[PDB]
Amino acid sequence: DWPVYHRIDGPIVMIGFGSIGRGTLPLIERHFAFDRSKLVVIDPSDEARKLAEARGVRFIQQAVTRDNYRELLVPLLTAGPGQGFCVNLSVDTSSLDIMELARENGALYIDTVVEPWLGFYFDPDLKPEARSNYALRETVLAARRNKPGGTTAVSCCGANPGMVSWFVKQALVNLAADLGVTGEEPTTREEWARLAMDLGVKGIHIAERDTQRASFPKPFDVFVNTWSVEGFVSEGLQPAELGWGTFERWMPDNARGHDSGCGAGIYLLQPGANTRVRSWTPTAMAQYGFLVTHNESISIADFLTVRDAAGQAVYRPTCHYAYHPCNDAVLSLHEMFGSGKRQSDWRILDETEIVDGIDELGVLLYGHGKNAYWYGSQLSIEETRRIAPDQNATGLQVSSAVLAGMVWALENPNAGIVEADDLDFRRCLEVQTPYLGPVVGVYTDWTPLAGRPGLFPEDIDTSDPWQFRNVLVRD
Amino acid sequence: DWPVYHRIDGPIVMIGFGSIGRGTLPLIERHFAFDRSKLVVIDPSDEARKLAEARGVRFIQQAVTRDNYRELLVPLLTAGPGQGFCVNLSVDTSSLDIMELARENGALYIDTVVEPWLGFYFDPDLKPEARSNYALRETVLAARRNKPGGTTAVSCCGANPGMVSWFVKQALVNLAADLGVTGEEPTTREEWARLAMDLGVKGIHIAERDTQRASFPKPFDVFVNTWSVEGFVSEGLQPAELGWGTFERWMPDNARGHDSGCGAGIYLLQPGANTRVRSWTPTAMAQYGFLVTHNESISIADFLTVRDAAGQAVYRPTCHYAYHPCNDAVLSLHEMFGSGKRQSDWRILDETEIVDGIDELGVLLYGHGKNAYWYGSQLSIEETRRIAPDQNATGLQVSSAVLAGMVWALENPNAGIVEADDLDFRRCLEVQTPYLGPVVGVYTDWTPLAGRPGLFPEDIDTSDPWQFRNVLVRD
Ligand SMILES: NC(=O)c1ccc[n+]([C@@H]2O[C@H](COP(=O)([O-])OP(=O)(O)OC[C@H]3O[C@@H](n4cnc5c(N)ncnc54)[C@H](O)[C@@H]3O)[C@@H](O)[C@H]2O)c1
Ligand SMILES: NC(=O)c1ccc[n+]([C@@H]2O[C@H](COP(=O)([O-])OP(=O)(O)OC[C@H]3O[C@@H](n4cnc5c(N)ncnc54)[C@H](O)[C@@H]3O)[C@@H](O)[C@H]2O)c1
Repeated sequence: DWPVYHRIDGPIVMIGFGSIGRGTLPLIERHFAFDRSKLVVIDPSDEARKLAEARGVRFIQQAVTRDNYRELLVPLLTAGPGQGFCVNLSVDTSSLDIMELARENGALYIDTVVEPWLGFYFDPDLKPEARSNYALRETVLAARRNKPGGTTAVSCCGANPGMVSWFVKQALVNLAADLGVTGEEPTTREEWARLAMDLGVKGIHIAERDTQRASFPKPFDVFVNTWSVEGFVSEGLQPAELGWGTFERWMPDNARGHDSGCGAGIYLLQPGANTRVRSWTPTAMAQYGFLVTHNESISIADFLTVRDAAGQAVYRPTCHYAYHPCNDAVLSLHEMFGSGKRQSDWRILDETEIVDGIDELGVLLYGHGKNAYWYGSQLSIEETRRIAPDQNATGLQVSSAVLAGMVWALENPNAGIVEADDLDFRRCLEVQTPYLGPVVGVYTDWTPLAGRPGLFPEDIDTSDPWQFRNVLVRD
Repeated sequence: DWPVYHRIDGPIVMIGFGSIGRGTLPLIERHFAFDRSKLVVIDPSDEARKLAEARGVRFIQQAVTRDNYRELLVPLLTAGPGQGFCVNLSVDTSSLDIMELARENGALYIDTVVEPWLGFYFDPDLKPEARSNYALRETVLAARRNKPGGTTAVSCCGANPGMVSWFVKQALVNLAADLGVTGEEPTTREEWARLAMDLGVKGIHIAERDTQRASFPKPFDVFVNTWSVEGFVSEGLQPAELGWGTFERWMPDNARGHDSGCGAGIYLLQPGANTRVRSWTPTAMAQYGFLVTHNESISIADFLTVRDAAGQAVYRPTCHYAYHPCNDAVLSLHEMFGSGKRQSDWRILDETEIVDGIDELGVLLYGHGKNAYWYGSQLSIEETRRIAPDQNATGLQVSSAVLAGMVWALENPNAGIVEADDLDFRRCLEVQTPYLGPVVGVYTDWTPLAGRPGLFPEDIDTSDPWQFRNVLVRD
């Protein structure tokens, strides 16, 4: 039957019961030993309350805010004598403040994004740099430096960011094998970075194609997606952002860097969900993706950075998202950006409203001796329905990663603040793999210069096909 | 008891029996009186043959080519007893050559596009300038200068190009009436140009939104559209092209002009169907359109040019297409450009496969004292089904414009080569209006700087919202 990995001894407080909370609850119930009365869900929504009541789970209908979070969460995180687990799956809440609260009260923590308090983004005097995921991430790195060790808190452990960090490692191992590079698999960050450098990985796309299709035609003035509409829109309006590789020789005139921090990233002064890049996945083959900002674009490039004695980077891969969302979401973006406003209404596709499709989510490592290698999941909606309730394929990749992260945290409860790149990738993938459908690695001869130049002249660098100059779509 | 407009005392030869041919034939049968055996349809397609045969239509299965066109068409067009009519609704045939042949033999002619012989649109030595609609239109204008007068031949009389030229004239009249710039209705080209100048019309979008939705999901690797896929892809891969107004103070670095010809146009060194512009229609409100090249963009701007004594343009409007095609075609374009190749298959939406929706097609005159005014048709699929068989709402707007052009040519059969702009707009709209559903004029306060600048800096011109600099999408 289903494996039970650990006993949870304290309260489980799930913040948020949207598409991911709903998918994660049944996995938590399935894979951990605890009395159900120990778990409670907090979410302000009436729809969420109704679903919770049908599922027989404790529910508190409240919005967690900067003004109430200490008063509200401390009693819940500290109920009884066991160590609790805060599972944060919300929007509009500060990941940093909640995480720090959990740690100071001895509870484990996990989330899937570095989220700021409601109001952060539409503040009048917020500079574009301050709206970046690089800056949000630096607040978490800062917290780690300020309080080393202590109770484990896992930042950004969803599908992406999260799982894709584990795929990068598995892909590096596979590439090393296929290129005839033999030796000890790496066990430290410095060794992972050197492996990437040695293999000649110039960069990495988080290369995703969602083919889930709805049982109804897209309504006008409704934003449709397979996961958070609020979350997608929020990240889509942040600056286009990327981990910036040492091999790059060109950047747009509207690119900018950062004065402080780890140094791994740049951003563009334009929204990521309206920025296209040339990418590839096995089912899609050549496609456009959107350059949406994501924590892993920075965290993976930072993680795989090799520095010299002086502390300067000698190697770092480029890393960014190349997202082709579901058809209705592509239409929803076209509608949003063309109108200049958010749609009147929105909805997230339920599994019962999906006629077919997969969430093809993987990592595309390029520039090495086999040109490009894609490693990841081809999870279908049909498989998802069989193996995990109350979610679509997009949801299951995320919720199963949260599960893997929780397993790791309970097995390593005094690791301090950690990112998915800090977790044991094999253990995490061992826990996750049952929920990923086919996981495959395939090589391709495709490059961003495929079929170029064509009818019209373009600004391309023919000496090096993988340069960002060739990837970025100039509109 | 639909009205009959004219007797036709000679052969009617329809070249092409695709989406438009299938919608046009029943209107011809409805509105003209002729020996029914005098009509014949020529198309190489097996699908076209089976359709025609199941309806008792006289059919020749052949491709009209550079090699066979004289031998094939002369006998059909001159079969008598009186003057024939060549109705060209094909792809991959030369409009110019067929039109000149019909004229040499005294047959009336009509088409909906200036099309070249097969093979034109890919050459080792075809410069982008020579692929432009401006250049193709210059061959028609040259033909007219070469042989003035004679038998009427109507160039580019579909919905757009075609009907929209009549809409521009009606809109100019309406604007004037609303603003009391009233007087004699213009009767000459120069008077129309001066009315546009006196109203302060800085430019015109052919502003279209197709909301027809398919009853089936978007198939992978199939291009879907509501009219010719071959035709749409062809124009979509031509350079983005526009009539270029005297008020414009900026153009892209990749813009180019022409050494000769009417002087009314420029082109961009990029594909039109991958070029976005900010536009507006009544149902969509603010939307993106694609800057797809079209004959009317040049013909309307040329028609409304005012010249001083020396002969240089002192006034001309900007004019271009701002096309939001149906949801499935938007996705088809994203797929084609992202993949860098044409899909393996294609499908035109039949009326029976459309859930609901309209083809909202009009002209948006901007820059004048009332900011912006949209005039056009909001024909629904439901109304289309009640009034005309075998077509969707896109098709009916085109087929009814061909009907109107045919009526005009029969009424004025010695007018020489003529464009839509040369026809009597009131008579054509009288004929066409029963097939257009609601035809409305709407003012708006929208401009291309609505909501700008916003979260990010952009190169905009705040002194004049309507500058192309502000319309063109440059992320
Ligand atoms: N790493 C990844 O792979 C990944 C993937 C998907 C989603 N996400 C992120 O995970 C989070 C959840 O995604 P989702 O699809 O479930 O979103 P969702 O929009 O479906 O649900 C969000 C929930 O948060 C609740 N909420 C809003 N404000 C709150 C508050 N102040 N306190 C408590 N709850 C509040 C809402 O009522 C809602 O039920 C989002 O932040 C999203 O960006 C990450
Ligand atoms: N002005 C406008 O508003 C407008 C609107 C729609 C279409 N169009 C144009 O009208 C034309 C027809 O459109 P459609 O939607 O019917 O296209 P379609 O692609 O449905 O049909 C084209 C037909 O032409 C036939 N054909 C191909 N090669 C031929 C040849 N060598 N000789 C004879 N026939 C040949 C094909 O077999 C096909 O049946 C196209 O050129 C299109 O671009 C103009």
